[PDB]
Amino acid sequence: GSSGSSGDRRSTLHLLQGGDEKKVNLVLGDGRSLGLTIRGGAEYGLGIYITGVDPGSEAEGSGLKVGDQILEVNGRSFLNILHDEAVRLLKSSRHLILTVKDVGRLPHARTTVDETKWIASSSGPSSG
Repeated sequence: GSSGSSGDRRSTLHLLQGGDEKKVNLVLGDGRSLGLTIRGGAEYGLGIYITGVDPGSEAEGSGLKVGDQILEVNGRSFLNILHDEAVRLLKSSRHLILTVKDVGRLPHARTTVDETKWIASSSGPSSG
């Protein structure tokens, strides 16, 4: 492309699309953090979501917002992780690879993809 495009020539560069998963890799230094107000935990029995974003954090720049659901971090299952452990574990490791999913894109659909539009099998007659 020219200014970083994809559908300018035909596709530009390759990319895999398998699921609505998103790996957010962040690199911290000395005294850094994500600044994300996560909620839920194993103690209560709720997943690891986000309901707060710091104005100028590492998670904000990457593209993290409220509503997102953190699946795993640093190769660790964040499905049954304690609340205090999830808040500390995130502000402890250097390379934080938050793998969240797109929770909130489409309002409600069912059939928004079909080039052939329902195929037809089992045929014979072709006169009239």
